[PDB]
Amino acid sequence: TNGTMMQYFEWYLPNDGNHWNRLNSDASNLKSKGITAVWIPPAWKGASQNDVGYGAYDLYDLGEFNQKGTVRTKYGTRSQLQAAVTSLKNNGIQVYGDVVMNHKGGADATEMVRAVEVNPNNRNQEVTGEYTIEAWTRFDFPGRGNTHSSFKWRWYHFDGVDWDQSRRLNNRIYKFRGHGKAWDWEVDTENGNYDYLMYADIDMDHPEVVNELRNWGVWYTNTLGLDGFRIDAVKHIKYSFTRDWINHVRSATGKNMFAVAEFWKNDLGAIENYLQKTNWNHSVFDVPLHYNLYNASKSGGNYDMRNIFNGTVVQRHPSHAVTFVDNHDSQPEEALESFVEEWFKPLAYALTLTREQGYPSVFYGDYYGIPTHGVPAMRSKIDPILEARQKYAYGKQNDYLDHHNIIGWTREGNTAHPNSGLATIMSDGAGGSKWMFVGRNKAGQVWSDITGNRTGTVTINADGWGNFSVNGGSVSIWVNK
Ligand SMILES: OC[C@H]1O[C@H](O[C@H]2[C@H](O)[C@@H](O)[C@@H](O[C@H]3[C@H](O)[C@@H](O)[C@@H](O[C@H]4[C@H](O)[C@@H](O)[C@@H](O[C@H]5[C@H](O)[C@@H](O)[C@@H](O[C@H]6[C@H](O)[C@@H](O)[C@@H](O)O[C@@H]6CO)O[C@@H]5CO)O[C@@H]4CO)O[C@@H]3CO)O[C@@H]2CO)[C@H](O)[C@@H](O)[C@@H]1O
Ligand SMILES: OC[C@H]1O[C@H](O[C@H]2[C@H](O)[C@@H](O)[C@@H](O[C@H]3[C@H](O)[C@@H](O)[C@@H](O[C@H]4[C@H](O)[C@@H](O)[C@@H](O)O[C@@H]4CO)O[C@@H]3CO)O[C@@H]2CO)[C@H](O)[C@@H](O)[C@@H]1O
Ligand SMILES: OC[C@H]1O[C@H](O[C@H]2[C@H](O)[C@@H](O)[C@@H](O[C@H]3[C@H](O)[C@@H](O)[C@@H](O)O[C@@H]3CO)O[C@@H]2CO)[C@H](O)[C@@H](O)[C@@H]1O
Ligand SMILES: OC[C@H]1O[C@H](O[C@H]2[C@H](O)[C@@H](O)[C@@H](O[C@H]3[C@H](O)[C@@H](O)[C@@H](O)O[C@@H]3CO)O[C@@H]2CO)[C@H](O)[C@@H](O)[C@@H]1O
Ligand SMILES: OC[C@H]1O[C@H](O[C@H]2[C@H](O)[C@@H](O)[C@@H](O)O[C@@H]2CO)[C@H](O)[C@@H](O)[C@@H]1O
Ligand SMILES: OC[C@H]1O[C@H](O[C@H]2[C@H](O)[C@@H](O)[C@@H](O)O[C@@H]2CO)[C@H](O)[C@@H](O)[C@@H]1O
Ligand SMILES: OC[C@H]1O[C@H](O)[C@H](O)[C@@H](O)[C@@H]1O
Ligand SMILES: [Ca+2]
Ligand SMILES: [Ca+2]
Ligand SMILES: [Ca+2]
Ligand code: NA
Repeated sequence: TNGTMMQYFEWYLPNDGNHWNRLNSDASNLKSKGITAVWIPPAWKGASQNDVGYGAYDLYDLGEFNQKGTVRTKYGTRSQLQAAVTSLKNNGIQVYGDVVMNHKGGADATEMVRAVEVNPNNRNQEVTGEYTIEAWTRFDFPGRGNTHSSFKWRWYHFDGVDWDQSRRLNNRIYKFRGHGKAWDWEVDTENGNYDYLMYADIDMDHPEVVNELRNWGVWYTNTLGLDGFRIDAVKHIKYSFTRDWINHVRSATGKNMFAVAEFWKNDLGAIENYLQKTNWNHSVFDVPLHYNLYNASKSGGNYDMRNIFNGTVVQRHPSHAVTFVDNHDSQPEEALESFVEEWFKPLAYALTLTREQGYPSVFYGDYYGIPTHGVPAMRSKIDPILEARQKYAYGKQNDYLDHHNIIGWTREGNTAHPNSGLATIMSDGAGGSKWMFVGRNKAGQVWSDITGNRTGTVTINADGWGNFSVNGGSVSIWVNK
């Protein structure tokens, strides 16, 4: 019953064009482990074959056309992708496709465009007069032609770029000039106006652009049979556009598509504003929680575990939070590196997987490892927690975040799941024990640690209380197994 999604990729995967095939054959295994939804990496053609996908070149080329020196994407061909999707569907797993609509990179050619430079620290401040630059804004898709779509992109479909091919200057941001040209609003306010991020910034003020992206959203959904989306860089995209794009896609397909947006800012207030402005029609990744987990793992036991959920989306708006431990941007060497230390990772996953609030996600990099950076596969430690979520994490939740090192919570279970109920206890410091209430109807039951970290048993007393124990810097999940 409890749903769990998985980000099925990491940044440093090999460019072997065999990832779709890997996902294909891993489908039954994932379902058996408790995974109910899979977020697949960008499926379209990037600026090159080894692009992770965020250097989005052609959203209609899913590894089908000869463009950018390759037919397949880094992950494989369109047919292999479709085969992977079918495999997931046949195993009862929902599919969420990534969505990049903030920018387009790898333009086919440059164009001469009128523009003014703006302050990188305050994009609302123009720092030069108007002049002509050579920008990478032309997209004709020579390898695809008009197959699937005849829409061609030009400078007027964009708000700006960060590179003038004729002068090649560093640390510059160019805002295009022209009828109705201006940074979009509303967007995040860091740097004054955070509409611009990288590559050629799409202008959400252009009617043709809005219409085209909405149409692509539907094509994309119907072509792959997607059940939902993971929306990239939303703090840089006009808020109302994203809100209405999701509504349009849901209406056009007659499907209540699930959607999780990546609003990357360690600021609950900013995220709440985004949620209100998009009318709460979709979820968001709990970025603040990720940072709390990261900081806790770096504090050597001095993090006040009683505050692990403070300032988080899952605490404030549980229904709209997708909880994650790490992702492709927080992993080693990447842009937002803030990787939760290995010793704390099991505690982190227990915090997201065994509590009643939020929609938890498992990171491919954590589960299977990141060979290129010495990160071992942790599925052996994650699997027991996934089993706890699938069979035991049900019913009323009782919180015990009452100690700076040792915290815990219990689930009283429900009749829908046999023997359900659990008692999670963890410590970022010295080990110990804690008395916790699991329910009077559990009196006499002999519980054991599903993680295997503790080998003893805990007998629930006649009053429904158990004295649960945990080792130092570890997590134990006691259940009636
Ligand atoms: O032989 C090699 C190469 O040749 C050809 O490539 C040419 C290409 O076809 C042609 O379009 C042009 O490329 C232009 C490009 O079109 C322009 O848009 C421009 O691109 C630069 C972009 O504007 C910059 O913002 C910068 O992008 C950075 C971001 O700023 C970073 O933040 C980072 O973003 C990533 C982030 O870290 C991740 O967390 C995730 O969000 O993903 C993000 C995206 O990856 O990285 C990006 C990428 O570095 O730099 C862009 C340039 O790399 O300028 C380009 C020209 O400099 O010219 C190409 C060279 O002739 C051929 O087509 C290729 O197939 C072939 O590989
Ligand atoms: O957000 C990160 C950074 O993103 C941007 O930097 C990009 C550029 O936009 C790309 O154009 C590219 O830069 C190349 C450049 O195309 C290439 O000519 C060469 O640059 C030379 C330059 O021509 C020459 O005049 C002199 O200045 O030496 C340069 C270095 O040899 O090499 C560049 C680097 O590969 O890639 C960069 C990096 O992704 C944006 O402009 C930055 O402000 C921003 O920090
Ligand atoms: O029982 C052995 C040992 O248990 C306790 O040590 C735990 C630490 O209190 C706890 O913080 C954690 O230690 C990690 C550090 O926080 C981290 O910075 C880095 O050094 O990794 C450590 C784990 O590898 O976990 C340990 C238990 O492994 C107790 O404090 C000790 O006195 C006791 O000897
Ligand atoms: O994975 C299959 C399942 O995914 C989706 O369900 C998720 C919800 O979309 C999401 O809001 C979240 O809901 C839970 C709340 O976050 C939590 O606080 C508490 O209220 O429980 C809610 C679930 O009962 O997580 C679920 C996944 O469990 C999608 O909507 C379903 O249609 C799909 O079957
Ligand atoms: O430079 C001529 C013309 O370019 C742009 O107009 C675009 C328009 O935005 C598109 O929607 C479509 O109609 O193609 C036009 C170019 O042929 C500028 O927006 C416009 O001001 C300018 O006159
Ligand atoms: O329609 C606006 C609505 O916003 C808030 O309700 C949110 C709530 O805050 C979230 O936690 C979650 O439950 O989604 C709700 C919207 O469906 C306000 O609380 C509410 O008064 C207001 O009508
Ligand atoms: O530079 C990497 C990151 O730095 C800061 O966290 C910015 O808020 C974010 O937008 C950016 O992606
Ligand atoms: Ca605009
Ligand atoms: Ca933007
Ligand atoms: Ca502590
Ligand atoms: Na824009």
